[PDB]
Amino acid sequence: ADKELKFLVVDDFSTMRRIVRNLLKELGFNNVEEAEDGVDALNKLQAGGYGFVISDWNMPNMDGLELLKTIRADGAMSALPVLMVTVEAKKENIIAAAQAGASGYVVKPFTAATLEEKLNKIFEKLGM
Ligand code: BEF
Ligand code: BEF
Ligand code: BEF
Ligand code: BEF
Ligand SMILES: [Mg+2]
Repeated sequence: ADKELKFLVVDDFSTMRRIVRNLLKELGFNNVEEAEDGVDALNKLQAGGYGFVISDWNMPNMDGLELLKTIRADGAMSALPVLMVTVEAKKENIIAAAQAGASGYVVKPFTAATLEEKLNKIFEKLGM
């Protein structure tokens, strides 16, 4: 995929945002911005130009599921890829996220190999 693709990494733990940013850097993606919850993410998305969102689930103010539903419902960004990356591992969470339009799902903790794979699967599926 295009190495200039612009990512938004959303997670309320700065520890986790840094981890994702660094793995993406390792894979060749340097165009990365950050948000600390769903409200903040929606503010940043309106700056335009974003091509991919990686989102946590548990966050204050607006959680990852609500963020996902908001993205899918808005004509400006309804086809934006959204990869969930979260501690929530239960079947019910995986099902709810998929039903709400998630592009993929990763359970923390995860390796760079898992991320590259999860990312690639989405790139192929969407023709990116
Ligand atoms: F995660 Be933020 F920096 F509070
Ligand atoms: F990165 Be966030 F905006 F604190
Ligand atoms: F807080 Be996240 F859902 F891992
Ligand atoms: F459960 Be399906 F999406 F109607
Ligand atoms: Mg969290």
